[PDB]
Amino acid sequence: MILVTGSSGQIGTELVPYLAEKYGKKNVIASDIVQRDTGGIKFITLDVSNRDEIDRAVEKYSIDAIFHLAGILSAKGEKDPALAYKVNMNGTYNILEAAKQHRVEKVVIPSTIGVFGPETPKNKVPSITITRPRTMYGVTKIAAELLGQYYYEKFGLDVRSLRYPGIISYKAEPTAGTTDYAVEIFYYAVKREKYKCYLAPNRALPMMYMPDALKALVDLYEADRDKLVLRNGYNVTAYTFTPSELYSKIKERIPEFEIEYKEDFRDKIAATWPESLDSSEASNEWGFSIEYDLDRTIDDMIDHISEKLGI
Amino acid sequence: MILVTGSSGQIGTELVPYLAEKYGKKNVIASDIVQRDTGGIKFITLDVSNRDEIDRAVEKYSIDAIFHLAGILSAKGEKDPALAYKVNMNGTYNILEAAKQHRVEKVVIPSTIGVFGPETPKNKVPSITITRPRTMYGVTKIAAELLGQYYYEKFGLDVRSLRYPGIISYKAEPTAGTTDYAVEIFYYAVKREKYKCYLAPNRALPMMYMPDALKALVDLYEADRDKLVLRNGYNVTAYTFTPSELYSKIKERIPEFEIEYKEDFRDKIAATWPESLDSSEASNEWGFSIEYDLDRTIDDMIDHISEK
Ligand SMILES: NC(=O)c1ccc[n+]([C@@H]2O[C@H](COP(=O)([O-])OP(=O)(O)OC[C@H]3O[C@@H](n4cnc5c(N)ncnc54)[C@H](O)[C@@H]3O)[C@@H](O)[C@H]2O)c1
Ligand SMILES: NC(=O)c1ccc[n+]([C@@H]2O[C@H](COP(=O)([O-])OP(=O)(O)OC[C@H]3O[C@@H](n4cnc5c(N)ncnc54)[C@H](O)[C@@H]3O)[C@@H](O)[C@H]2O)c1
Repeated sequence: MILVTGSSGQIGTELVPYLAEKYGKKNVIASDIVQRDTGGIKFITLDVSNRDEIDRAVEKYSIDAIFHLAGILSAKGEKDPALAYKVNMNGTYNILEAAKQHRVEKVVIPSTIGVFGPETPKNKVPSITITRPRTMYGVTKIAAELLGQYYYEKFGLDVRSLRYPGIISYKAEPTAGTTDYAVEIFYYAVKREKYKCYLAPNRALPMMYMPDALKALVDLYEADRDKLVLRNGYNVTAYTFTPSELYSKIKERIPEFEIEYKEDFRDKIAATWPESLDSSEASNEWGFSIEYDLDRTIDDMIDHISEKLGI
Repeated sequence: MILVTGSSGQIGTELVPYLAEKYGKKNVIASDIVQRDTGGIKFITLDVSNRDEIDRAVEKYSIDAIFHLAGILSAKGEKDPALAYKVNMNGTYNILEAAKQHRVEKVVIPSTIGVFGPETPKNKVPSITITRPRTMYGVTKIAAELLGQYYYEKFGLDVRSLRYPGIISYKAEPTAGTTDYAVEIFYYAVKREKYKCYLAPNRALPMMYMPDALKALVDLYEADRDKLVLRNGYNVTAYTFTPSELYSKIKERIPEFEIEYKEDFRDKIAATWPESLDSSEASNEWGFSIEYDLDRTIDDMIDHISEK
């Protein structure tokens, strides 16, 4: 039995049916504080900041694995750091301790490039590097990785984690992160409208398409234990680009659309992060691989967003 | 008005009178969940894990600065990680939130070499380095440094911190800490008794004497917030030695001294930390300096422990 927390978000909306198709709708339990249609898959209300709720869910459903997605992202976290701390820090601790106290075999946590800071090298950064995040989100996430590793080394609890770069998708709309523009821009492109970008035109960041993000999280989940040396904090990425570069590439398909740059607080967050990641450890230790390069995700996004908007 | 949490500990026992001496007795307030003699200075019971208590104290005593010493150390943290997380993680968060809410203009947190892990270079480690701690204590402490820097960059709360190595002292009794062997060994030596050390004979670690530890904490506290760039995570040390090295030096003064090694979980903790630290940043930014080398610390300890 697999429990997914924070399943109503950008990733969860697709991870739940992804897990269901692979292991059976019957073996997956979706959960969040906000319910959304999960197409037949069981959904339960679960606030991760409430230890009692986690215990009850794990007990009732004899949970064997937890994909812990629940959390307040980078941007939203800066608007309410107290909320981010409660949900991300105490919530992750609750999940780890609950898993340990019960018979949960594995816990998989999606960390982020948000664990990096100004001192972190900007190009092809490895997994073991300087981690001095400057956002509440980042502090709770590096803490989660360390707590995760500690629960394995101390209690033998199989906790694994990877660091996601910006995730691009079309099924569920991102709203609380810093890399959200990479999705928003497609809507404006397909409608031939002028997109107002909140990141600087040359703000380079690592990114990846949802299909690969889902595959990576599940591949890490299924990875052989004997090769998991790093175990927590695996850098994962597909490509790096700036807003002006993505605009230009989309332009190659849709010439009648434009962009303007009006940077806000999110650009300041992005400035503290690295431009590209080295994902060699993930590939060497559990076979991480990318199937969608930039061109392929751009064309796939245009196709699906165009159908969604009735274009 | 300066508030000190965890004032009854090894550091607090000495920092309080140190503060009263420099800033006046009526300007210091001691606090802890366990009371000890404060030689007149006001003392109040305060559980840092209870946010409401912190708020009342800061409000009632018009606290302007906080030296946050309360916490669970490395060894005890491994014996009870849940307690370490509760008082260290939640406690420090409570202090920061309370400081941010009210009118607190300065908060000083004593971090530790415990924030380092196996990947951290072993020699002359600079402050900006790999920090992947493997103890619950270490996890809570690197989080403390990060939350601190965050509150400063986000809310302007003047939070500063330095990373203490093992601290040697005679005032307070040792508490079986990972580096407390450096204190216990003196009790046994002065009695000419064979000491049973729990760290490996060649387990090198950075250390420093209490007088310098106190001076460093206050020098950091008195620094002009404009001069501080690193601000949090300042590596600080006086010297590096191994148990066999300290034993040898002590034996030069007390030749009948004997020692045997029975390593335990604390040696495994120590093995994950660096051997020596580069403290250039502390010296360049707020003038960090050492006045007690290893010899003076050894002779001074022997003198005091003999007296009791
Ligand atoms: N999307 C990305 O580009 C990206 C990148 C790196 C890391 N991540 C990580 O992936 C996870 C989810 O990402 P996402 O993009 O789907 O986020 P999202 O903002 O789309 O969804 C987050 C979900 O968390 C839920 N939630 C908030 N508080 C909760 C609580 N107390 N209990 C249970 N649920 C709660 C929300 O209701 C929401 O459905 C997070 O841990 C995030 O840090 C995402
Ligand atoms: N002593 C060292 O060598 C050393 C080295 C590096 C960092 N530090 C840091 O210095 C600080 C204190 O060190 P120490 O050696 O004096 O520790 P200590 O163990 O001697 O004292 C800690 C104090 O914390 C108190 N305490 C525990 N829970 C509390 C709570 N909920 N509310 C208030 N007080 C509580 C204890 O009762 C105790 O008096 C800690 O933050 C520690 O991590 C110490």
